[PDB]
Amino acid sequence: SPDAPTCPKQCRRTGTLQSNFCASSLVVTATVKSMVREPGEGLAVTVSLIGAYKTGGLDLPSPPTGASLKFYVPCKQCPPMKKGVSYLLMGQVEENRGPVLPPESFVVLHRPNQDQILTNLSKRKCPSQPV
Repeated sequence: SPDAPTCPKQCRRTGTLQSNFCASSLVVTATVKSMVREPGEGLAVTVSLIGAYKTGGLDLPSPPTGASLKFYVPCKQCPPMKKGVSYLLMGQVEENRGPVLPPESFVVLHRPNQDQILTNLSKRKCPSQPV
């Protein structure tokens, strides 16, 4: 979504896990291999795809998860992450640049409970059905 403005001072997260999973156009789990500086207040995180749940913009290869990516973070301040640790990345995709991880991304360390939840969230439809 190439409608992420200048990096705000906000360095915090909001909403529920379900809320944010259904908001995010990209939902995956990975371990940070490396971190490299990027344009503006940005930072890239190099990862090796530990799991995937929603990838509605990546033409992932024939074999699933077990490939490398660079998540573009336009804010080095937050959401908090670390080199050499495992995380849950809920962000968006750019069908031009690969995965993007804007400041409205839900990032927390990878847990088995969370994994089993997001897997069930991809199986079930997002519970938000209006008229």
